[PDB]
Amino acid sequence: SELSFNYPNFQSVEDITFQGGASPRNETLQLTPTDSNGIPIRQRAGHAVYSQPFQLRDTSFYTTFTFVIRTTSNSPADGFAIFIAPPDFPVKRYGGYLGLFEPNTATNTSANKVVAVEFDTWVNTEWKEPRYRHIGIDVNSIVSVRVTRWQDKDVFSRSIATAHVGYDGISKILTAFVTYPDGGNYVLSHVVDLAEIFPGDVRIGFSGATGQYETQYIHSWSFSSTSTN
Ligand SMILES: *[C@H]1O[C@H](CO)[C@H](O)[C@H](O)[C@H]1NC(C)=O
Ligand SMILES: [Ca+2]
Ligand SMILES: [Ca+2]
Repeated sequence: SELSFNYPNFQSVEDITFQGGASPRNETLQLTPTDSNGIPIRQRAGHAVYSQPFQLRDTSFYTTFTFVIRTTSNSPADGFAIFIAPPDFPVKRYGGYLGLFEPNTATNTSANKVVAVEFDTWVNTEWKEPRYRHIGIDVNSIVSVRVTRWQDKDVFSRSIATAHVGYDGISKILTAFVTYPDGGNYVLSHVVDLAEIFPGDVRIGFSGATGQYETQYIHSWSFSSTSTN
């Protein structure tokens, strides 16, 4: 179906739903909570999602957002993701589950219905993932179906980075481009039929988790979807 929205900043959150530890702060979406001294709270997850459901049958979309990873040490955890799931998808487990999965089914593709582009700051040993920080496409599992190295210079840049995520409903391809000002660029694509996974309504949004020593912020976000008939 057709949907568009545009948040150049978040001084309005009229159509954003906050769950778990996410909240609106300083004109941004703050995905995990900080204490009254500004210190990242361990072992929390949060979601900030566009509140209106849409459908993926016969649909393409384009979305872009800007984000900042704020770290307070060289060992930040866990990262965040932009995700699509059903409208009643709740905040799930903190830590390396990124607010998207739970321990007993996190690698079981038959037990999950969620697609995401993840920005993963902590190399987990509890499941298979690369030995470096990485950006990944996830389809119904915390073990990414496509993954690439995310350079530490960019992770720790303090820069406002830009993501572009697009879904071609004809070819059934999900693509992320991530760019850093005077830094790295990243390209990831995967063939996946999102209408087959999600035959009814979905919501799109963000999920962040700690971990430790990290806070994730979304500074702007826009979206457009269009029919492919
Ligand atoms: C355990 O804690 C580290 C931080 O010390 C990371 O958050 C990691 O993701 C955690 N492991 C799991 C399985 O969540
Ligand atoms: Ca990962
Ligand atoms: Ca991880």
